[PDB]
Amino acid sequence: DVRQFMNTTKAETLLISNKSIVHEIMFFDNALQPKMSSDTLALSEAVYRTIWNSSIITQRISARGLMNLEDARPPEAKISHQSELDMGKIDETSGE
Amino acid sequence: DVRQFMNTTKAETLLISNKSIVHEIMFFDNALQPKMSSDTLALSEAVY
Repeated sequence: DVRQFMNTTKAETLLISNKSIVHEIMFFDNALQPKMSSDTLALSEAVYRTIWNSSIITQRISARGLMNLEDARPPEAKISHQSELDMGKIDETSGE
Repeated sequence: DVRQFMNTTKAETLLISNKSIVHEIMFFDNALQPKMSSDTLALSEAVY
């Protein structure tokens, strides 16, 4: 949400805390970057980042990106896992 | 000048003339078309 992505905490504060308070951090994804028009001059200065999640933080991502950057499947788009679209019978006694 | 390119004469008039009058015609070039962003859906109908 490049329009509405904040920068909540600078790292100078993740080293000052009572070790028992959970911060909240806003990660920004851009893996589905369109390849801009073949007119713009390539950039000259990049963007930095400091924090890095040490483990997996994506269990609640059903789908990432509905685009078509080349009018086909974007080579890193993620459709949902077949596990979450199962409709099996129920034991007629206790739902479940 | 896609912004300011007219369409002066339709061909139905280049066949009606006294053979001695010079028309003026505006040709439009676009050979240096940028290849637009790899996001837009390819077009469906061309230009004649």
